[PDB]
Amino acid sequence: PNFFKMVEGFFDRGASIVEDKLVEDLRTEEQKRNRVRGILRIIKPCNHVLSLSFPIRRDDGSWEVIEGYRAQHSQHRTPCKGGIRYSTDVSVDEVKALASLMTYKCAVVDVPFGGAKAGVKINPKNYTDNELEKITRRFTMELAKKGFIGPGIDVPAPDMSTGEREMSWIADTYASTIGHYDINAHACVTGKPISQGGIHGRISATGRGVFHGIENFINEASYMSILGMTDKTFVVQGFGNVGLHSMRYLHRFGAKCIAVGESDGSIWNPDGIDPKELEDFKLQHGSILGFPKAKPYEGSILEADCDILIPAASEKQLTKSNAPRVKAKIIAEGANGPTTPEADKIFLERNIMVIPDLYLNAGGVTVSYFEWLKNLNHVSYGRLTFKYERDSNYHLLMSVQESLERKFGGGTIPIVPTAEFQDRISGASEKDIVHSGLAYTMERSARQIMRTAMKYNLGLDLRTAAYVNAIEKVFKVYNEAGVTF
Amino acid sequence: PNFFKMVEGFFDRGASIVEDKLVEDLRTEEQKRNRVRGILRIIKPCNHVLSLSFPIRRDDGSWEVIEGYRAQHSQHRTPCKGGIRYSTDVSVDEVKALASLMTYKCAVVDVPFGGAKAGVKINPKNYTDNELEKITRRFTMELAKKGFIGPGIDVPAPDMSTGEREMSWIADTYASTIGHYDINAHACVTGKPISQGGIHGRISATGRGVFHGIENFINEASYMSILGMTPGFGDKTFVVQGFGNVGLHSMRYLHRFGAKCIAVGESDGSIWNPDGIDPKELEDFKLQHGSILGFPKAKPYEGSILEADCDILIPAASEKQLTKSNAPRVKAKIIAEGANGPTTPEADKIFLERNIMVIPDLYLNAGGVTVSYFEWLKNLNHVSYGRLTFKYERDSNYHLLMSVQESLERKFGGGTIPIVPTAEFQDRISGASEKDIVHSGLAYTMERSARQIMRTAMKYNLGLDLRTAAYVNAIEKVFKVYNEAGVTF
Amino acid sequence: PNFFKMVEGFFDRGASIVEDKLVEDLRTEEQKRNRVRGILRIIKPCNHVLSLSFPIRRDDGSWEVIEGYRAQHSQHRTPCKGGIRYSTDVSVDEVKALASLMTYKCAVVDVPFGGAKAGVKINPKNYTDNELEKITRRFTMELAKKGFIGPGIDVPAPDMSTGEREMSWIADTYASTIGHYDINAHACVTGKPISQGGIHGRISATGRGVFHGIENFINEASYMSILGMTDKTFVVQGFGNVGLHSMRYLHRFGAKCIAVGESDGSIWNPDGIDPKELEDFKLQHGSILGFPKAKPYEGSILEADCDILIPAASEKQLTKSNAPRVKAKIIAEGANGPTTPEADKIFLERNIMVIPDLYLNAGGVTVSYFEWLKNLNHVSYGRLTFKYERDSNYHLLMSVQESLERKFGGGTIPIVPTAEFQDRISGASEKDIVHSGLAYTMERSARQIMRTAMKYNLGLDLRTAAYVNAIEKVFKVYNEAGVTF
Amino acid sequence: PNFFKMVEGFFDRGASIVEDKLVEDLRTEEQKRNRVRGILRIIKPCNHVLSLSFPIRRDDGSWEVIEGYRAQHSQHRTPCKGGIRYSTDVSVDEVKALASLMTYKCAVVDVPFGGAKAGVKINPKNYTDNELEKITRRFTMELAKKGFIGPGIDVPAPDMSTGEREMSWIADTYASTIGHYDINAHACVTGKPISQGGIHGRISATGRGVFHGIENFINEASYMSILGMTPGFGDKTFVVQGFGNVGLHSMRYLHRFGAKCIAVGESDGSIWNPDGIDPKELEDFKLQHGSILGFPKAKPYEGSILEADCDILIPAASEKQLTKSNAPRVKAKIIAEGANGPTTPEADKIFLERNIMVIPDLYLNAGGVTVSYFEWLKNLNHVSYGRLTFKYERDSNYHLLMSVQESLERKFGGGTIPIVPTAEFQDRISGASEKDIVHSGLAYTMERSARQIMRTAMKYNLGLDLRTAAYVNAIEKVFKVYNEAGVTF
Repeated sequence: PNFFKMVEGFFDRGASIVEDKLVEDLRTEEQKRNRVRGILRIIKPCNHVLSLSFPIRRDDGSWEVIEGYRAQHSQHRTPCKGGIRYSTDVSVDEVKALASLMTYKCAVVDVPFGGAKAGVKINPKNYTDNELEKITRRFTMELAKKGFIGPGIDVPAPDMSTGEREMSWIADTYASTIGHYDINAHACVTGKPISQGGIHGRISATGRGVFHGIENFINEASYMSILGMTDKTFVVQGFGNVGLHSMRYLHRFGAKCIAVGESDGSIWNPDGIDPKELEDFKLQHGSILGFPKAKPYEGSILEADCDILIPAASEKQLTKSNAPRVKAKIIAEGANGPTTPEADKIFLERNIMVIPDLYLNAGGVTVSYFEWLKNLNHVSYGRLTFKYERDSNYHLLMSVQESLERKFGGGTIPIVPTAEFQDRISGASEKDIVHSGLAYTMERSARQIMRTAMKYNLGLDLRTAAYVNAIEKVFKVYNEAGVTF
Repeated sequence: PNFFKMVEGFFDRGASIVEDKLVEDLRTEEQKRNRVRGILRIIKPCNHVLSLSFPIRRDDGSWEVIEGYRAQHSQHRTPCKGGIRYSTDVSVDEVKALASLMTYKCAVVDVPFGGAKAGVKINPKNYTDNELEKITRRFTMELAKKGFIGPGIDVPAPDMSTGEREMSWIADTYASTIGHYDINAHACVTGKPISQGGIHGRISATGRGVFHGIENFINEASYMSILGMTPGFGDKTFVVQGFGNVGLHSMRYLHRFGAKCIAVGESDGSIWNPDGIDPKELEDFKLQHGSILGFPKAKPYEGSILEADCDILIPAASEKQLTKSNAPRVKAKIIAEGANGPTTPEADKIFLERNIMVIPDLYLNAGGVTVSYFEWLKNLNHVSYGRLTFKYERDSNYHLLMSVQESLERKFGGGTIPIVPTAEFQDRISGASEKDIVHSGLAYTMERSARQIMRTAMKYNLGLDLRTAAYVNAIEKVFKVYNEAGVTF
Repeated sequence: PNFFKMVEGFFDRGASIVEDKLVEDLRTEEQKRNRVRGILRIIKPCNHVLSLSFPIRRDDGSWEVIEGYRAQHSQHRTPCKGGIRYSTDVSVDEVKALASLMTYKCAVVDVPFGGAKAGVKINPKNYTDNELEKITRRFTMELAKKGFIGPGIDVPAPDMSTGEREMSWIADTYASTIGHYDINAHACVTGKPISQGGIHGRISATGRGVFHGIENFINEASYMSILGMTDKTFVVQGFGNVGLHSMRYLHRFGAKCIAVGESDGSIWNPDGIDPKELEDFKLQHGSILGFPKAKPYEGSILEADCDILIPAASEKQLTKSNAPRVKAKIIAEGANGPTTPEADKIFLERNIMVIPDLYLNAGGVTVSYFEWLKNLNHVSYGRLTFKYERDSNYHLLMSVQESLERKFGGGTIPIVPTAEFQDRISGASEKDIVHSGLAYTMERSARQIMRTAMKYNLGLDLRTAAYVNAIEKVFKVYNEAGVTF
Repeated sequence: PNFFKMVEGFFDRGASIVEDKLVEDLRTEEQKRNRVRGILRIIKPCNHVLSLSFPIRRDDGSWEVIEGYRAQHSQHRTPCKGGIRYSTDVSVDEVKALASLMTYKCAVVDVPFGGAKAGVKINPKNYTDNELEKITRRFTMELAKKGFIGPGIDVPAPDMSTGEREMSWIADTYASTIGHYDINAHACVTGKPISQGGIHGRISATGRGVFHGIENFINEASYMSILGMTPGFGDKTFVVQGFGNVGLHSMRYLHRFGAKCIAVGESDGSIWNPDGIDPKELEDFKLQHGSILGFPKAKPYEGSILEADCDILIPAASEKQLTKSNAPRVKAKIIAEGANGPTTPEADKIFLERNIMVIPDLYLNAGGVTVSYFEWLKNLNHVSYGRLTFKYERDSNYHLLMSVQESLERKFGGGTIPIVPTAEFQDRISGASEKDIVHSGLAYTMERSARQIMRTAMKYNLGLDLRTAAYVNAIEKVFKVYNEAGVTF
């Protein structure tokens, strides 16, 4: 099944679960609150979708026509968010499903954004950089002229097929053509380079978010008692950006990586694998094929014995066929939909915890929200507070020193910070604020999801709990908005 | 086949015909003129397509979701034009094809508009007036928030499933919600009632358009010689298939100029009378009760009237009435396509085989678009036509007549009175209004377009294939507009 | 001298002449009306001057910097008007002087426009059409971003070094980038092709204007009595579009072209020269050299014996040296400033009428005004009125016929129009309206100039009369506007 | 030589130095990296120059015409910044040079602003306050109508010939006439009074910035080893050559940190006292009457103080005080260019010959720009700094101290009172205000810019030639934005 059917079924199950509690526990008459559940019918379909067909010039003087799509799901929050994907396999159904997923993903982590998606039916490898720039600029103009690019309307973001260069082109085009009089013309897109208004810590956002999401659940006694846990052993399937950063952060906190797999052959080592050496080997030449101090493991690493499995790889790696054969007890969905609904039932039968992808990989969205806020503030974070905070800390330490010296009759110096504190003070930067905000958001969302799961007497079915929480959050806004006209 | 295939084939045939002339004797290099023909492949696809799903609340406290579509084809003329259809059988393909047709229809009659189409998947029979009004308000707001309703962007028009009431609702919504600061907020739609800014003569626009289209071609001796007829009206015979507003007005206007209507058809049984049928009596009978069934002085003709012997046939009815099956059986030598797409390409080939003149629907029924353009201009002018000129023209005419009278009196020693206008001219002077100006403009446009189409057909050595001539003319105009604008940006 | 000093001296003399009469008989206090003449010193200087320096990328991957200037003289009328020149010898002084001249030229013919001028320091012969288009687009963007291109602010027009292609590019740029939401985005520039929103009869505007200007003065008995004239003989120097059209219309109206000059050798024929044959010969190959039925005249045609001389050619053809040697009683300044002030005094000494260039060549400005009005109306002229007028004419003729038939017992047919009337009815178009309006404007301006010249006891010094009229017209607007606060 | 040629030469030398390293591996095709250096030639010229001539009515019923100029250099950052000058010597060249300098000055201290300058050829001493106000209003309106005043476009700042009254008038005019619908209409100008939206600590901005700039370099042991001095202000002495705002504040802040002033100069006779001079007493004496002439406990030094033996010299005075003639006679090893370009290019060679450090004026006197940036941010935030955080911080501090007290009492178990802060910390808590935040941000910006300049100077193997290092750093920063922007077509 495709993602469209999966998300439709997930939303239907969530609505069916939540409606019974929603009718009574939240309403004010005539028992017609069930007739109000038509609000749930409003949320499901996508509000807007637009199809574009525009020409470009091409370097050899021949004209070409390019097709694109842009879907906006919900306008219950004014600014919409979503990525742009350059691929020949794009379609209206895919962008609609991804836009629908985006609203729930944003609502889970309490980000006041809508949902949107964009796709251009193009092959990046078949074009020159000049042609790509022309395509991006024309696409930006076409979206702007119909109200789909505005800083207070819709804020596009990069995807796996595009990069910060395209975002820089989009921002320049919008700020030079349409948003000339707008004071916030540079907040119309996210993912820009630092020189163009980007934010620090954007590269390692998703891996850090995945690490925090795993840490929040792994430290709860109630779930570990059910799972029989609490050292740490994890296996990552995929060595992209997300997998690399997730492995780095997990290993930094005292976890051992047993196996690493990719599209080609895998790697296995009981003693553990150093993330830095593996990264250097991968950057040196091609893939990790031939890494020293590592054995060429045969077969799928999914069945390998480990405490944590991170399938940060291609679509629906886990299916009903290989579901009963896995040995990992905790699965952290690093990618979008690595498991099939049948596999979910199989895992739930044998009490296998599955952390939903709707919550785990929202670090990128959170950092995009932070970058949008920074662009609106017209100033980097912490520029006006670092020196003042340092002075306050030194004053506090001196106060403690003087108070202690005034009680015990000479040599007492509490004013010396620790080595880590001294490094934190000296190397203060903007990315510290971003990381702290990301950790806070992940912790709060994990707590909310746990409470929602407890409320509805759900077990290890965290996906349904997250969907129910998102549906409740959206329904509250629709209900209290009054519905215009 | 569906209309999408027919319009795609027509455009492909027109482009193939025109490219040969368009490459060589058009412009100023390196023989890259065959490489700039890519401009043509820019014209074919639609530029923008949008689909909406919006909620309303029913009268019984229940909620519902309504789906709609809006397609804009070309932006070479930034005011886009198109109708809105309320029907449960709408689809993206239909609105795309209709917008593509509207672009060429506007280009043929030299109307500086683009092409657009809108459809709402709702049947009007299952809703009350309040629910319909709420649906129109929400649809207008949704289109406004995305840039599809603006007076300088897109001007919707009524269709067969909607009326002036919906247009009034849309105009009020736009003028009260989004276009509050716009001085031309009431020019966002056409077809409004006269009290809301409508134009006179809008009801009978298509009938006059069809009548003028037939009259222009029927007076050309070159084509009459080919068809073996006599030029001009009089002693002519025409049969109308369908008795809507278009057919009724066309029959009235044809009978006014000395034509005899022999048969009138409809969904139910038909009519036949060699002596002719009076349009006024038939209209009164139809308005009295139900259909024209049982009309006095009318033999209940049996069988399809399409094969009846007549000089002119007007298929103003449902789509593709004429097919390859009944093509070799018709007896009419001139066919005037009142409606959109009443014939199939095989039927057109059969007619060309037996030199049967077919007036294209792309040009014949374009009077409504012209009158909508005039209404848009009137809304922009903030004044009705002729308000500041009628009395001045009357004074000038009287001064001219008095001058002639005095000059004639200066030559002869009795009393001459040339200052007396004719009865027709006196009635014209007394009853001066806006509809006279509207009808004169419509006639002028229909004459110019017909002359241009005939010249284009002569240029490309085409015979009675006026459809391809019209398509070639429209493609030439659109290509010129693109080419002289610099294209690249 | 330079034209900056020329226009400064002309304005100073005009203001000196006006001041005395203006003070006494214009207002209803303390005799301090003479202190209000500071209003005059407000009119003289230019209001705004802008200098632009923008980059482009050449065809061979090279970057270049292009400089330009735009001067706006007066804002007493909101829409400013002026040409754009592409030349390597442009300067701030030249554009300022031309902008100052434009205000008076517009005010003479009662056109509610200001004055402006633009220059770009580029040689058009060293650039590819793609490079020229890029330069035009960037220049339009730079002018738009600072408020110098708006349809209600400033409307550029073509010049000798630019054509309709540049104005098509300008209109496309403004309608696609800045004036997207403007309903009159295509009225921001004048001179566009007919397909892009141009007007008919624009090509032959200046020739008709010159012909009408000459005709209006040549039919005034008072001036011809002073000159002792009143068939017609004229000599034109220069064979541009202006000279060609002027010769065509003059020959059509019964005048004889004795000689024709150009940059190369001249042409002389006592029997006259046919404009059509000469135009065909010139278009066939190169110049008019070798034209049959044309003696190769040797020497300067300026001293040739003719009743009318039209110096529609290069700058400053008449000076104090050759002034006494001319034999033309009437000189019609087709071009901008072909006569020196000393030559003006010499001509005034021996009764030589000099029709000012300020009034003679305003046909282009008038037709530009008409095109701007047409673009604002969103419809061509006469589309809704031709059929109604034809019906009214036929009804009037039929009424006369029927009235004449009531007096006599066979058949009278007044319904038949004359051949010229029938041709006029059949070939009705927009150019007829444009030419009619141009003729009306020229006649009214000529009458106003004659009245102003008579009022101030001026003789054949029509230049000062025109300057006085323009100064009075501008001063009236400033005086009644309240001079703001 | 005028500043135009000096800045042209500085930019040319910086570009020539940076080109070789920039073409190389520092940036990532057919070896066209050397051919893209046209980007550099894009940066040098000014983008926009505007000249105005507007009328006013004088007090005695007479009209006058006033001319002015406004130059904008770079638009790589949308908000442009620059001062407005009132003097009858302004010209296009001067405003162009100052606007060009402003871009580099802003880029050095990492302030996202462009460069601009305005000059009105007027004499303030010959006009009544009413006439000056009318001139300011008309000038503001003229700049507004052409897009030169906008809060997101261009933000003017005061200068030596204009005060806060003019900027209050400008802000009132913009908020009342053009920016009526703008929510940030009061952010269109800086330097306003506090009651009109000004910021605290604006008066002493430049002196504090100069002090911080000197202090950053003084404590760097690597440079003091070359100069042969010792780090710290302990035994240092300074000679100020001016008594403006900059000179008044700089010496007060230096004395506050243990620096002794041995001499003070001005446009008149000097003062010499080895024991030191009190800034407060001298300021009070000057404010009491006239100049510092006749100050008690101050020997009336005769001669040029530029040659006086001192550790550091601060020439905050008129143009180009230091020249080639004076260069060999200076006994100060460190020169802090407090003013705007007081050193000729020739004298720099002599200073480099015998190891005399010259802190560039581009970086030293940039504190005013930073404080203007902070004021612009405050106007955008619609709230003063620290209003919602001052009370929370003291609660946090008291909770921390109480926690320490409780832990210490638990460990031992009579009474320990760590809760008491120090006297300076208690005074800081009691008198918390916005100027503390402003000064903290200024110090942070100066420290970061000094570190960046040192790193850039070390990178290109430059010695004590800090001016070229600063210019190279600014050029690199601007080129980064131009290169990564893609250059719109």
